[PDB]
Amino acid sequence: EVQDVNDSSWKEFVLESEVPVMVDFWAPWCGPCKLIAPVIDELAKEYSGKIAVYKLNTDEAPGIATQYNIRSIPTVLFFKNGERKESIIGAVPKSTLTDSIEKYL
Repeated sequence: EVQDVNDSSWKEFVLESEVPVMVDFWAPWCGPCKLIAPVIDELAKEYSGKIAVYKLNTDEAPGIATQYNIRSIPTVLFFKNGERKESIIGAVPKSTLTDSIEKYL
C-alpha cells in the first residue's frame, strides 16, 4: 500500500523517523510515475522494519515540493536523521534504489 504523507504529516513521518526514509514524489498526470509505483510498493514490503517509505502527491502537497526545490517527477528522495541525503529523478530501476537503501542501512 505505502502510506501517503503530506504538508501536515511530513515533520512527524519523515523528519522524526528513527529509520532511513525513502519518499516517492508522484502525481496523477505523470505517466512514468505508474512505472515505478510497483517497485516502490515491493521495496517497502521487502524492507519492512528497516526503512520507512511514503508517497507524496505533488498535486496535493506542493509545499513540500517547494521546500526541497522539487521541480520534476518522478523523483525519489532519501532522508536520514532529518536530513535529505540524495535525490533521484526518473524511472529508477529496482536495483539502483536497492543500492541507495543498502547504503543508508
